[PDB]
Amino acid sequence: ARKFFVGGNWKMNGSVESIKSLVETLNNAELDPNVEVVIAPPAVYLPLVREALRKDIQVAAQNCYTKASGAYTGEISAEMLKDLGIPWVILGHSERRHIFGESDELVAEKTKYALDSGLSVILCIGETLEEREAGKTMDVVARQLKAIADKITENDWSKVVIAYEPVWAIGTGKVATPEQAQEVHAEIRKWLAENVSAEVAESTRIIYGGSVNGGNCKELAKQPDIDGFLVGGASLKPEFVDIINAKQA
Amino acid sequence: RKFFVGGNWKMNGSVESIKSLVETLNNAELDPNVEVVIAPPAVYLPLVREALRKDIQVAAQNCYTKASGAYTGEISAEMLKDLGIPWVILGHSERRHIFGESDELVAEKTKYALDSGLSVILCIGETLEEREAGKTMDVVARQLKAIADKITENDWSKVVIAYEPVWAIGATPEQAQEVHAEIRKWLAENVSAEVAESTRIIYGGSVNGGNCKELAKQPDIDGFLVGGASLKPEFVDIINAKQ
Ligand SMILES: [F-]
Repeated sequence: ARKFFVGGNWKMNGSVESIKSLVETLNNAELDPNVEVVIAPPAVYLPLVREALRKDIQVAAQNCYTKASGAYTGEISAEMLKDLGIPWVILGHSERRHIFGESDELVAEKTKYALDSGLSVILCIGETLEEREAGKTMDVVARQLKAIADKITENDWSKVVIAYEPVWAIGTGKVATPEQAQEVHAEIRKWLAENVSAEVAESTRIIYGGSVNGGNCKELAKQPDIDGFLVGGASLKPEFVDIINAKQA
Repeated sequence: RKFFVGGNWKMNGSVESIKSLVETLNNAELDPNVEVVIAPPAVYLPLVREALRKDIQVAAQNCYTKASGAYTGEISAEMLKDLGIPWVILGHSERRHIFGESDELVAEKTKYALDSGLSVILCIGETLEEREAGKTMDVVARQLKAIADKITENDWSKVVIAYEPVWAIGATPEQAQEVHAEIRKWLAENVSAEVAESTRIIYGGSVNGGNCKELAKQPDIDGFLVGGASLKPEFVDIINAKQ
């Protein structure tokens, strides 16, 4: 059975004081023991969070670059994350693909290097509104996944979690139903079965990275191919605890 | 103008290597007349700020445009303020040319960092292709004009301009002095004579122990933005160039 996986992406949010309050709430919370939980603070707070946070929750960077070291002002490497005991990195987030123009190949290079440097990867994919209305949801996610598949080995996939972002329902005012999210997750899993292997399709957690809150997380978690969440704003809030507990009665 | 030496570590550092670099700096004898700033990777900013001698200030290598928001992978100037990091490098050639930061984006970051109380090492400079097309003066003018349109005359007192001869990346002192003079003339004709007289213009080409004193001697070179040598004990020799 695929272990349920709940990631919290703080994005560009946090102070020493607000992070201390957020971490205290998580440290005091009663958490579903079969859920794998990962928190992604801004890079400058990664040591602070890793030192204060309960050890059953792991820490993620929100991005890294493609080499171990070099002349790349403003970039961090997977070796640095490993050095600091940061076992996870988010790569290919739609904000980085769109705002910062990260190419499919760049996301694939970053993924391969992070895997080879010992990290696990939350790999983000998803189609825009124009792509969805033009009928290209599956062409887009197949293309975004093929770029990684072409660079990483079959065994490399064991340390990958795929986050589906319905970019078409982020900032557009549209709302994705659990039914619509389930349909894409099932299409992602079949892409894995037919283009990577039976094992990778059965083992890879595909988590939903659309709008997730206390009000909708239980209905979303019940969908057969939704293995958890990549949560945005709600990961800054106490209801993140409820989202972690989405599979509990 | 007070001599200014910046050390840009770029994507380099580990806990153990930074511990040796910082202890070397803490043991060094530094020219008291020199303002020294060092810029580690973002994940090491707390570690460095805690361990480093307080007379060397710490800089981030980049930041974004707003206090907070939905910008996965980005750091805010408010976070730097929160962590006691008083400086930031903006517009480094690697950010402009590899990661595609536009002159307008660098300006937005500069105005936001200054409004947030930080000082800014503002990097400018032209590529080989630009210099071959005779665009040296045009490029530094457009890069500077983007910032000058957005910030006030007084905002310039917390800006240090770093000129990078990107064209030489892959480099004589006379060639450096020539551009520094043009940059200062641009400030005088587009900002004020006082900003021009007051603003440090530091040289951000390949700096090491051999060229420090010759470059420091040039009338319009006010210090250095040091790359690879900033990881080495020789960084101390560079800080003491006017001695
Ligand atoms: F530099």
